[PDB]
Amino acid sequence: EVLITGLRTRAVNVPLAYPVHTAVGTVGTAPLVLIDLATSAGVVGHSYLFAYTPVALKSLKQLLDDMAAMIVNEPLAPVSLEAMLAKRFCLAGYTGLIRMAAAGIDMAAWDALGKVHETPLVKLLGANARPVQAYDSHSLDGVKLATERAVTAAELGFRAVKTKIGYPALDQDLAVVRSIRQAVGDDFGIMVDYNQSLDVPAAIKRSQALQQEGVTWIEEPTLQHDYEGHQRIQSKLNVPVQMGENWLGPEEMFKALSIGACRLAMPDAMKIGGVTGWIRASALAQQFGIPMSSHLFQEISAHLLAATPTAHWLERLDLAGSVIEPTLTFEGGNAVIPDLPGVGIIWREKEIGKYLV
Amino acid sequence: EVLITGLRTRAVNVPLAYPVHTAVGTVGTAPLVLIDLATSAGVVGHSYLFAYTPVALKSLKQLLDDMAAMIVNEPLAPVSLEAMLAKRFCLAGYTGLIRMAAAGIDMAAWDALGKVHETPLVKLLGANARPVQAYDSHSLDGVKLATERAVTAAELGFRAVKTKIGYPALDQDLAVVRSIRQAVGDDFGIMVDYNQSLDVPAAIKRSQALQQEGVTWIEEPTLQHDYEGHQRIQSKLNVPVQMGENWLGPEEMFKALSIGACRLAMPDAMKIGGVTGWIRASALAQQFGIPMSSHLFQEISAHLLAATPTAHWLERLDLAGSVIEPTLTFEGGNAVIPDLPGVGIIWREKEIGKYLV
Amino acid sequence: EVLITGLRTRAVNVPLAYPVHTAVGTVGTAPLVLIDLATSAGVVGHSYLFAYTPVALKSLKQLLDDMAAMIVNEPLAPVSLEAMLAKRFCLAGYTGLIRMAAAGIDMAAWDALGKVHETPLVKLLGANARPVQAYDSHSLDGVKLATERAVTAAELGFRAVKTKIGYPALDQDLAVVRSIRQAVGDDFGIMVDYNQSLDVPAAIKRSQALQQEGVTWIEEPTLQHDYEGHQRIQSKLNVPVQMGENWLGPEEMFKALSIGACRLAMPDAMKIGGVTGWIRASALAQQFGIPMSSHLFQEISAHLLAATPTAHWLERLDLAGSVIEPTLTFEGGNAVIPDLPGVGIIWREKEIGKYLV
Amino acid sequence: EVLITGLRTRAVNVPLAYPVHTAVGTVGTAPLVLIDLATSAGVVGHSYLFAYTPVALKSLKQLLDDMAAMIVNEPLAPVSLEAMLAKRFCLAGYTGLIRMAAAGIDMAAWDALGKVHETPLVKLLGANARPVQAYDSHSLDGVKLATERAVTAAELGFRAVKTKIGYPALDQDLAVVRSIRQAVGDDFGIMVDYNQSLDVPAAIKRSQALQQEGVTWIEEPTLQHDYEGHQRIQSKLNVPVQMGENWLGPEEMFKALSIGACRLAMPDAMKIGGVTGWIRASALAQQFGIPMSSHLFQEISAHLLAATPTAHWLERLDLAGSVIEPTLTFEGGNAVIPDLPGVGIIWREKEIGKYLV
Amino acid sequence: EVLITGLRTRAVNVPLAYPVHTAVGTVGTAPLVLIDLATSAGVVGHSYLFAYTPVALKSLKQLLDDMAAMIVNEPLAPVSLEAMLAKRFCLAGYTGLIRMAAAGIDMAAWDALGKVHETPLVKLLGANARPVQAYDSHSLDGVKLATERAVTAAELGFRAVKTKIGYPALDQDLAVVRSIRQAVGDDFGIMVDYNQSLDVPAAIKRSQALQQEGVTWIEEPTLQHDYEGHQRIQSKLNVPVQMGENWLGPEEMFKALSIGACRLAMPDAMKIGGVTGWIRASALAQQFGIPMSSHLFQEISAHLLAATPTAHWLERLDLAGSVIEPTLTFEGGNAVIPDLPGVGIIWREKEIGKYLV
Ligand SMILES: O=NN(O)c1ccccc1
Ligand SMILES: O=NN(O)c1ccccc1
Ligand SMILES: O=NN(O)c1ccccc1
Ligand SMILES: O=NN(O)c1ccccc1
Ligand SMILES: O=NN(O)c1ccccc1
Ligand SMILES: [Mg+2]
Ligand SMILES: [Mg+2]
Ligand SMILES: [Mg+2]
Ligand SMILES: [Mg+2]
Ligand SMILES: [Mg+2]
Repeated sequence: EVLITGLRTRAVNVPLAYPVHTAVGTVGTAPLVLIDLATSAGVVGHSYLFAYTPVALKSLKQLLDDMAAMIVNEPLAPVSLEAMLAKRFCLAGYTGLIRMAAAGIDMAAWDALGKVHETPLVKLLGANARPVQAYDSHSLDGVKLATERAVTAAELGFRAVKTKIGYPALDQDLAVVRSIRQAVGDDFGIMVDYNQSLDVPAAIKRSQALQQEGVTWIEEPTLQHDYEGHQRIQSKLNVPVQMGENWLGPEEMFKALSIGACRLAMPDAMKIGGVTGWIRASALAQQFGIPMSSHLFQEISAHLLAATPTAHWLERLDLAGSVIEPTLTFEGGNAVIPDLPGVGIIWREKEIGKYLV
Repeated sequence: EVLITGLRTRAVNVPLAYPVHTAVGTVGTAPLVLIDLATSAGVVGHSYLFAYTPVALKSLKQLLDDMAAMIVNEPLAPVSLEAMLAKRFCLAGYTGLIRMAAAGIDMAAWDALGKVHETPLVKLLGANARPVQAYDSHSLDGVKLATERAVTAAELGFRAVKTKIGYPALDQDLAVVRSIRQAVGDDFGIMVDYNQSLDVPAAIKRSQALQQEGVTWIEEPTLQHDYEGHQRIQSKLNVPVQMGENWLGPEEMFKALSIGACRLAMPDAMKIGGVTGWIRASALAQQFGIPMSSHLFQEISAHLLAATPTAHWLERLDLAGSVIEPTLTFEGGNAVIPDLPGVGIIWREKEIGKYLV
Repeated sequence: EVLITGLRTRAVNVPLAYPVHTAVGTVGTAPLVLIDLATSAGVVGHSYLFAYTPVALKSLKQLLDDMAAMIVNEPLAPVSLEAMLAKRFCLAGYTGLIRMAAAGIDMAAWDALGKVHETPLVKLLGANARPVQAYDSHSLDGVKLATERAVTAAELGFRAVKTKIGYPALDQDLAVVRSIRQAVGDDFGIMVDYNQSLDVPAAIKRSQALQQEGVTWIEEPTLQHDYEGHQRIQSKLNVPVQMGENWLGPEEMFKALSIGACRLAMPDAMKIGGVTGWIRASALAQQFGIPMSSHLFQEISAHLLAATPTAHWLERLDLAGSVIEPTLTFEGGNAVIPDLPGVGIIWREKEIGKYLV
Repeated sequence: EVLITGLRTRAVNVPLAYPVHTAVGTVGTAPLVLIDLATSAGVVGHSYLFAYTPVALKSLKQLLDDMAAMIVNEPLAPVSLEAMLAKRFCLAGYTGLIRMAAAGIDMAAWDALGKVHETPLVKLLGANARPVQAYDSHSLDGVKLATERAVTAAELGFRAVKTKIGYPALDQDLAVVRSIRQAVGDDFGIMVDYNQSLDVPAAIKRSQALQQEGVTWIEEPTLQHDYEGHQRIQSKLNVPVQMGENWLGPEEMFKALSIGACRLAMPDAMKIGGVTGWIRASALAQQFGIPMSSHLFQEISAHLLAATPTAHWLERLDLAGSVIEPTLTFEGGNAVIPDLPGVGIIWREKEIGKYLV
Repeated sequence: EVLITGLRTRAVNVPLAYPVHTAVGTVGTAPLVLIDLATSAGVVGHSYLFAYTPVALKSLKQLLDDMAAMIVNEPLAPVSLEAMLAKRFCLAGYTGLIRMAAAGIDMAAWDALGKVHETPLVKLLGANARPVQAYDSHSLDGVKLATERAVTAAELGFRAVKTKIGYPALDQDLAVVRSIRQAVGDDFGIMVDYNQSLDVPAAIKRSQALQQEGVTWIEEPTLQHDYEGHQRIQSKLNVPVQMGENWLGPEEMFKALSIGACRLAMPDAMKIGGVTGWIRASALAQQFGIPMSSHLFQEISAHLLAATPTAHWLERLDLAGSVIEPTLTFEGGNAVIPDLPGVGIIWREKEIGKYLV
C-alpha cells in the first residue's frame, strides 16, 4: 500500500498581468496555496488552491496544515480519502474553506497517483488525451482594453473569449460587446459574465438585450446560490445561462440542475471537490444533458475535460503561470495536455520566493 | 456616529464535563473563538464561535483576524455590516467558515448595539423578555449515563432532554430511549438526534421504531445537506423530523423548507448568520408554519427565541460555561434572560487564561 | 419596563394638490387617522393610517379607540404587542380594518421606541441611513397634465415617475405613455399602474403593447387578491409585474410569491403590518429574489427601505404633507432620512384643525 | 322598479346562557349589529352581523351606517349591489370588516327580495324547503359541562354535537371526547374544534389521537389563513379536516380548496359574502367534492343549505335567539324552515331594548 | 307549493337565412325541441333544445316525453328538480342527450318560476337588467359573403362578428380575415372559430399566423374534449383560446379550467345544464378569472349574462327566430332584455306548423 507521508503548503500572492475586474470587485493579484503531498513511494503530488481574496489566504493555509495529521499515514487512495474527510467534517460543515482544502488534497493525491503509475492523469482516468477547445478569459476591462485583449486572443488562434460585464449601465455592457464583435467578426464566441451582480428582473432585461447582440452564454447573472432565480432568468432566454464555478461539491450542482437553473455548467476543479468531485459532476452533466466546461485550474482541467462525456470549453485564465512551468500549451486555441505523469504541474521554485506571504 | 474601533479574538479549547459523543464522532472539548468588538462608544461587544473540532480552530481565528480590516472604522450597524460582508465574500463563497466568522461579528455587533442603548438585546429587537422552555441536551452516552443525566435534568426542573443516538444496532437506540422514559415518566420530552448517520431507508426504519416508542422529534436523520432525503424520511413519519443546525444562512433554510424537508427547525445562531440571519430565519419559519428552536449559543438564543414568532425550545448545552459568567439562569426548566445590556455575556477572564491555545 | 399609557386618534380628511384618479375611481382627498401613542417614559409615538375612502374613516378611528384598553399598560415592545393583537383578533379575523389598525399601533410603537433610545428608526433596526431612490407618483391624469407632472418631477431631479392607467381604450394608455416619454427622454423610468382594472386577457394584451413602449413595470394589472391571475399575466411578459400594496400581512405576500404572481413587490407599510410586518416582508423578498419597493407612507418607508436587503424604490406620494412637518427631503431624486429620533414625524398641529372630521 | 330606501342598524350585546369558550379566548356575549333595509315596496329586509368581540362592535355599526350612502336609492338586486360594493371597496380592501358589512346588506337584501315575492328565501333560490340535519354546537366547557350539554342535545333529538377543544394537555381533549362518547353512544357525531390553537406538528399529534378515539371532524386545527398548513395536517389524517368559517369571500375558499387544505367546508353566511357569496361557495364545494356545512347564522343557513348541492350539517348555535322570534324549529335534530317570506326573521322588539349599547 | 303538471314537446326543423357552415360539416337548418312546462299556478314555462343534426332530433324529443312522468307532480323548484334528475340518471350517464334534456326542463322551469313571480328571469336571479354587448355570429362563408355579412353587421351597429374558419389552406383563413378587416376597420372585433378541425400542431401554426393578423379570439382550435391539447395550443399564444360550447355540465368546465385549457369561456345554456348549471358555471369563471360569454340561446343568455360576474360577450345567432317572437332586441350592438316575466320567450304558434317534424 502506497501511503501519504506528509503535507506541505505555501501561501503566495502572485501578480496578474491583467487584474481580474468584476462588477462586484477586483482580484488584482492571485492568492494561492501551493500543496505538496509526499508519499512513501517517493513521489510528490502537487496542486494548488485559489483563495480569491488575501483575506482568506492565511486561514486556508492554516486549515490545510492542521489537516496534515488526519491524512498522514493514510493510503494514497483519493476516493477513500475523500470519504474519510467528508465524515471527519460531518459536524463542522463540509463546505466552503474546509471543502476547498479537502479538494486541494484530492488534486495533489490524484497527481501523486498518476506519478506512482507514471501515467498522465487523463489516462489514469481511462480516457485518451485530446486537444480541448479553450476560450481566453478577460475581465471588466472597458471598451478599449476589452477590444485589444480580444484581438490579441484571436491573433493567438483562440476561437472565443469571455469578458466580464455588469457596468453601471446596460448601454456600457452592449458597447463593450459590440466593440469586441466588430473586431473579431461573426465567427467567434463572446461569452459574458455578470458575476452575480444583477437581481432577477435586471438580469432578464440585460440578458434579453445581450441575446439580441449574439453572445455565446450569459454567466452567473444573479446571486450564485439562487438556483430558483437562475431558473427564472433562464426561462426568459434562448441563449444559455451558464454557472457552476461556485458549486461547492457535486451536491450543489445536483440541486441547481434538478430545478433547471441553467443550460450549461462549468464546475471549478477546486470547489467541485477536486478530481473526485469532478468525475461525479461529469456523471451528473451527462444525465442532465448539460455541456460541461471548466472554471480556472486550467492545468488539471485539460485532463479532466478529456474524461468528461459532455466536455464543452476549457477556460483559459492562467492564475498560477508565475509559479508553474508552462507545460500546458495552446495550439490553434486548444489546450494540449503535456506528456508528463499525473497533472504535469512543475513548480518554478526559483520564482515562488518572490511571492511568499 | 458609533464606529467599530477594534476586533480581538481568543482561541480556547475548553474540556467538557461530558464530551459530546455522536454517531459520527466525539467532540471532547469545545474549541471556541472568543470575540471582542471595541466601539467608539467605549462599550465592547462580546460573542463567540464554536469550531466543532480543534482542526478548524486556528484557521477560524486567523480568518476573523484578517476580516478585522474590513470592519474596523465601519459604523456599528449590524445589518449594513452584514450586507457589506456578503458583498466582500461574493466571489470567494459566503458560506462555511467565512459565513461563521461573519456571524460572530454580527452577534458581537448586536451585543455592542444593545450596550450603546443600555438595553437587553431582546428589547432592542422589540420584544419582551419571557421565560423560554429549555431541554437539557446530552449525547451518545450509553444506556447508563444517558439515564443518569436524564434523572439529573428532571430534578433540575427541565421538562425535556435530548439524547444522541445512532448506535450500531437499532435495538440499542431503542434501549436508551426506553431507559430514559422509565426514569422521567410519560409527561416529559425525549428528543433524539442521529447526527446525519443514516441513509434514507435505515432512517425510515429506525425512525418508525422510535416513533412507536414515543419520542419528541427525530433530528438530522441523514446527511445534513440532503433536503430531498429528509423530505422522503419525513414523508414516512408522524413524528416530526427536526433539522437546521447546519443551515449556513437563511437562504439554506429557505431551500430546505421549500421542499418540505422537515416539520421543525432549529437554526444555530452562528451558522444562520448571527442575530441578523436569525431574525430572517424566524420570518421564514413563521410563514412556512414551522416551530423554531435554537441550537447551542444558549446565551444569545434566549434573547432571540423571545423575539421568534414560532419559538419552540431553547437547547441547553453549556459549551461556553467555563468562560462566561452564569448570568443566564433556569427556573422550572425555563431560560431566564438576565437584566443586562446586550446579550448579558461577561467573560470569566481568570478562567480564559487556562484554556488559551 | 417602558409602558404604553394611552392612545389618541384624530380623523382628518386632507386636501390633495392633485386628486388621485385611478381607473376604478378617484381619491380626491386623503382620509387619515393620526395616531399618538403615549408612554411612561414621557415620549409620544406618532403614525397614521390611510383609510382610502371617507366611508371607512370613522369606522377605523372608532376601532382604534376601542383598542386603546387592550394596549394601555402593555410594555412598549412592538413585536410582543403584535403577537398579542394577532391572538386577540384570532376569532374575528386579523385582516382588513383590524389589521390596519394593529399596523397603526405598531408604527407609533416603533416611533416611540426610537424616541426612548433617541435614535432614528433606521438605526434602531441595525442599519445605516442612506439616500433611497424615489419615483414621483402621479395618477390617471390625461395626456396634458400627465406630461406636465412628469416634466416638473424631472425638473426636481426625480429619475422616474409613475402614472396610473386603464383609460377606456388601450390607445389612450399608449398616448399618455408616449407623451411622457417624448418629454423626459429615454433615460427615465415610467412605471404604470392599472389599479386592478383589467381581466387577465385584457391585461396580457395591454401589457404586451406597453412593454413594446418601454415601461419600467406594470402594477396591479388585475384583481389584487388574484395571485394565480397575476402569475398568468406575468408568464406572458418580460417587463416585471409589480404588486403588493394590497397584501394584508406578510402571509399574503408569502402566498403571492409562492405561486410566482409577480417579479417585483411593493408592500404598504400599513397593510403589511407596520414596521414589524415590513421587516418580515423584507426577509421574504430577499429569499424569493424580489426587489422590494414601498407604497405610500413615504416618511416611515425611507427608514424601512434602508433596512431592506432588496430595497428597490421609494414611492413619493405625499398624502400627509398637510399635517406633517417636511423633515423628509429629496436630493437628486433620493429620499433623505432626517436626523430625528424614531420616524421623524412631527405634527403640524396648527393645521390639523382645518381638516378634522 | 324596487329600490332601497333606508338602512338602519342597531348594536346589541346579548349575554349568552353558555359563553362560547375557545382555546384562544372566550366570547361571553354576542355583539351583533341588527340590520333593517327599508324598500320602496314597503317590506323591510332583516339580517344581522356577529362582531365576535365588543371591541369591533361600534366600529362595525359605524361602518355600515357610512355604507348606507352607497346603497340607498339603488335597486334591490343583491347580485348587482354586491358587484357595486366590490368596486367601491376595490382600493381600500374588500375584505374583513368591510366585506362583513357588505354581507349583512346582502343578507337583508335577499330577505327583502323574498318579501317582495312573498316567498321563503329557499324557494326564491329555486329549491324546496326540506329538513336539514343539525349539530348542537357547544364550547370549551370542561368535562362536566360538555357531557351535560351533550346529554341535553341528545334528549332534544340532535344526532351530533360539537365541542371546542385545545386544553393545555392532549389528555384533557381526549377525556372530554371520551366522556361525551360514553354519554351519547357510538351512533352519534362528535365534532371537535381547535379554534386555530395548534401549530402543524401538535395538530398532527393531537389529531391522530383524536382520530383513534372516533370523532366526526377536526375543525381549524391551525391558524385559519394557513391553507398549506391545513393541507399538511390533512395529509396525515383519515378523519376529515374541517374549516371555512373564516373565509372572507368565496375567493378565499377557492384558494384553500385549490391546494387541498381540507376535506369538509363550513362557510359562514356573513364572512362568505351573504347569500350571494354562499351560492358561489356552494358551486365551488360541489366541483371540488366537498360536503359543505354552515357556521352560525342558523336562521338564514337553513334556507341556504337546502339550496346547497353538497349540503352536510347546519350548525346550531343560537347567537341571536334573544332578539329573533323562534320561527326556525328542530324536529328529530333537523332544522325546519318556517313558511314565512324571505328568511323568516322577526325581531323581538321588546327584547332588543334591553341589549342596546 | 307550485307543482309541475305536464310536459309537452314539439320537434321542428327550421330554415336558416344563412346555413351554418363549419370546417367539420354544415348545419343548414335548425333541429329544435320546443318545450312547454305546465304548472298548477296556471303558467307555462317555455324553453327549447338545439339537436345540431336531424339525426338526433326525434331521439331527443322521445327522451323528454319519456321523462314527463318523473317530473309531473314535482315542485317547480328547478334546483331540487336538477338534483333529482342527476340522481335518476346516475347509472345511465348524466351527460349528452340526457343532460341536454334535463337542461331543457331546467330552462322551462326557471321561465315558469319568473312567470309565477311576474318578474324577468334576470331579476329573479337578483341582478339588474343591463344591455349586453353582442357579436354577430357568421359561418364558414367564403371571402365574398363573409365580408358582406361583416359590413351588414357593422351597419346594424355590432362592434364585432365571428367567422368560422378551417378552410383547406391557412392562406384561405387569412384572406377571409384580411378581407373582413379591410371592410370593418381596426376598431372592430373579429372572433374566429375552428370548430375542432385542427390537430395540436396545425392549431399552433394557424393560430400564430392568425394572431399576427389581429383576431379577438381563437375558438375550439382542436377536439373539444381535449383540454390538455387546448392547453398546449394556448401555451403558444398571446391571443386567448376560447371554448366551452361543448362542456356538458359545469363539471366539464371545471376540468378544462383546472388544467388551463383556455383563457376565455363560453358555456352553452343547454349543454352547461340550463340556468342552474349556468349559475354554477359563472361561479367557476369568476374564481378562475375567466371572462365568460354565451353560446347560442341568445334569448335566455341575455338574462344569464347580466347575472354573470365576468360576463364578456353575447353570441348573436338567432336559431329560433322563426318560431319565437322577437322581444329580444339589439341597440347599438347590445342585447336588450325585454320587460316580460321569466325569459320573454313567446311562441309564434302560427309559424310552428310549417316546420313540424
Ligand atoms: O469566470 N470566472 N470568474 O467569475 C472569476 C475568476 C477569477 C476571479 C474572480 C472571478
Ligand atoms: O444538536 N446538537 N448537535 O447535533 C451537536 C452539538 C455539539 C457538537 C456537535 C453536534
Ligand atoms: O400605487 N398606489 N396606488 O395604487 C394608490 C395610492 C393611493 C390611493 C389610491 C391608489
Ligand atoms: O365554529 N364556531 N366557532 O369556531 C366559533 C363560534 C363562536 C365564536 C367564535 C368561534
Ligand atoms: O360557435 N358556435 N358553433 O361553433 C356552432 C353553432 C351552431 C351550429 C354549429 C356550431
Ligand atoms: Mg465567472
Ligand atoms: Mg444536532
Ligand atoms: Mg398602485
Ligand atoms: Mg369553529
Ligand atoms: Mg363555436
